Amino acid sequence: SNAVNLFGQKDRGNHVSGVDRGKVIMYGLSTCVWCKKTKKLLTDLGVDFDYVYVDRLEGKEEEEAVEEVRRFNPSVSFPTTIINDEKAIVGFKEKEIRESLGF
Amino acid sequence: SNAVNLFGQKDRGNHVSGVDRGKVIMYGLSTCVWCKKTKKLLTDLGVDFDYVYVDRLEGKEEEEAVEEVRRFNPSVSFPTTIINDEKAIVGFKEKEIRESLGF
Amino acid sequence: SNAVNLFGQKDRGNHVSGVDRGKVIMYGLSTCVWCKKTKKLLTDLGVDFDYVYVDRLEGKEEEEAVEEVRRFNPSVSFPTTIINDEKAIVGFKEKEIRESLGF
Amino acid sequence: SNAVNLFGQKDRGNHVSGVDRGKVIMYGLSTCVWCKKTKKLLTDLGVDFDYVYVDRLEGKEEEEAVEEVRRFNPSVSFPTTIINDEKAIVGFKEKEIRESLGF
Repeated sequence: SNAVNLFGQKDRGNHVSGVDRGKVIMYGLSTCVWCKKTKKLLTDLGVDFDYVYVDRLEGKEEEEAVEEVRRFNPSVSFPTTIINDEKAIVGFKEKEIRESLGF
Repeated sequence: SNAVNLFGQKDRGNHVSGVDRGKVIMYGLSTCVWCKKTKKLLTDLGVDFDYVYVDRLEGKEEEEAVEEVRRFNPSVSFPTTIINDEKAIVGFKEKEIRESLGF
Repeated sequence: SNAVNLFGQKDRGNHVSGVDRGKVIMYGLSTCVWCKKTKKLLTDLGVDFDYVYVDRLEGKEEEEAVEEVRRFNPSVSFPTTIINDEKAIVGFKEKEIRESLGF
Repeated sequence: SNAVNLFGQKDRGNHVSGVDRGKVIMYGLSTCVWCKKTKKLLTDLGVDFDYVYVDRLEGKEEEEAVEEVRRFNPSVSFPTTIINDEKAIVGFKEKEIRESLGF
């Protein structure tokens, strides 16, 4: 599924038709090559995951997304992929992502 | 406004928090006197609403907004204020706006 | 005076050799034409003012700047010029800025 | 990392909070094994420091960093760890790093 902002731009997606590996969420930017490469890895692993484009959010939603990223990644950098509310992976780290997800 | 967001995007509109009387979206243009007057009235009525400056959207998104307006307003003029994508007010028509919002 | 971030980029200036009009601070982005035009207006009025480029800040400083902007301007848009901790002006609004500053 | 900040900038370095033993800046390069080893040691020593990847800076800023390194290290190699722009350690030299930081 996906959601748009007020301006019609996609700001979130939730892929929930593959393999359940619990809560997996990638915070990214809509203009971020490495974020797109991380999304492609998650897609190619077949895992359920959500993604958020923080630069497409507004108001309290944008505030809340940044605070979530900062909690797990004080740099507030992208992508930040949070796995099972426990493990945060900053950047496109291919081996680390696949291993953390059980591959 | 000529202000930009954190991410450098021009002012495309906004959400004004208030009393939920439906999903209310004012489609307008960034310079348009009747749009400004309609936005101020909605603001003065305290209703939850969004306003969108169609001229500031990216092309594809502008089309989606146009089409949405066209459903209620075959001439495609601004402002057009749409409630729950079910009913609409064309122009600065204060008594129609109040009645359609349930005041 | 001015300050740089860790990467050597100017992130703040304080002009304090002209006319004291109290605390005047412009929050802007380093890449923002209207922010630069606002800075030029403040310079041309001869008033003491500070400016901050929020996109050049890091860590807690960036967090604190955004929170200050949000307090006065929930949109978190730029420029936001805060005059005497009381009056916030969003965007390049030439007449409003000069009048608020006593011209 | 390949992560970018909110504003889309590549990882140019960072501030690691710790015990203030002076203004400590490690000038390094984004790929450099000895730089990584030196950053990990500083991290393990719990000292407040910054690290900067000179190769990721804009040109003028890269020059300022180079010159700063050149003052302590006429060959201009990385890492060079500078304390209060007064003394420096060239390379991954653990005992020199500890002694120069006052441990």
